[PDB]
Amino acid sequence: DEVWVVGMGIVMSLIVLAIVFGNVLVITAIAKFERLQTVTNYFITSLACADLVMGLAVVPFGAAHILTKTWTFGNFWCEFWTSIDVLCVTASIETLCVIAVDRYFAITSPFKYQSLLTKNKARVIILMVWIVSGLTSFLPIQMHWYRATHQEAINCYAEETCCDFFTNQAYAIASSIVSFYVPLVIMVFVYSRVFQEAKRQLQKIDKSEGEHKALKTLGIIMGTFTLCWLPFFIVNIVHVIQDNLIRKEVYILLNWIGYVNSGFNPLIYCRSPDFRIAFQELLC
Ligand SMILES: CN[C@@H]1CCc2c(ccc(O)c2O)[C@H]1O
Repeated sequence: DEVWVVGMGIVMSLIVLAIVFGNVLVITAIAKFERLQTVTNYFITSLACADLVMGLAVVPFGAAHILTKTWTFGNFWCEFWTSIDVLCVTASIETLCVIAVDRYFAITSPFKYQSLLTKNKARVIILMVWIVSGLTSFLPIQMHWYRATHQEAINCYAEETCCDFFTNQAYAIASSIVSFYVPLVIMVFVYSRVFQEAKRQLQKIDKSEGEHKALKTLGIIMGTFTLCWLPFFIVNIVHVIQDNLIRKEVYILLNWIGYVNSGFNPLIYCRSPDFRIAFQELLC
């Protein structure tokens, strides 16, 4: 019906607009002002770059493919799109992992933070993260190593309209392990100790002078990442392990839920008063 196609297009355009506007302002504010060029603001720059690439490339063409129902572009041009999707998702999650580790290294070892993070080490860390993300998205896909053998997969591969995702078991497990689960475990172990230290400091202060803030901040941090990406990475292995228990539509919906996370990062991370002033003088 014409109601559905017009109605969904508005949402799929608002998502792109929100992502682009949110992720361009942070980059502009960091670049144009010498106050915010901190060693810990480069990771946010990399995260914003990944989110911007997602907004410019991943979302609009997927929306057009869904609305039109046929991939009018060539067969070559959409393997590039799939590789871009995987690369951007991996580089976005691993950047959050790196930010968490950097935050951990500053509280438990206050006397060594300035002498163990340096502007030279940040570049190396970012380059390693992006390289690791790049050797799990372009190399294994454009070499045609992930393709399945079942009849539907080949019958759809041999058509210039088909670009639906059919993946092998080993790739489906390895990609998920590299992208999500190891960063999830690392982030959990990192963020438990920060809460423990906050509790210790509060208890130490209370005795001498005589915590909703810690729970609220950690909830905002870890209830938007464990709720947006976890449901997808549980079915990403399930639909491969056991026959066809998972429908294609549920897979697609849980995938598009994960793209929305790219539009929330500036709100979660760029809330400091310095960022507020920087945004205020950029506009208005
Ligand atoms: C086209 N959508 C892709 C399909 C599979 C996949 C995604 C993201 C990270 C991964 O590690 C994946 O294996 C999704 O963004």
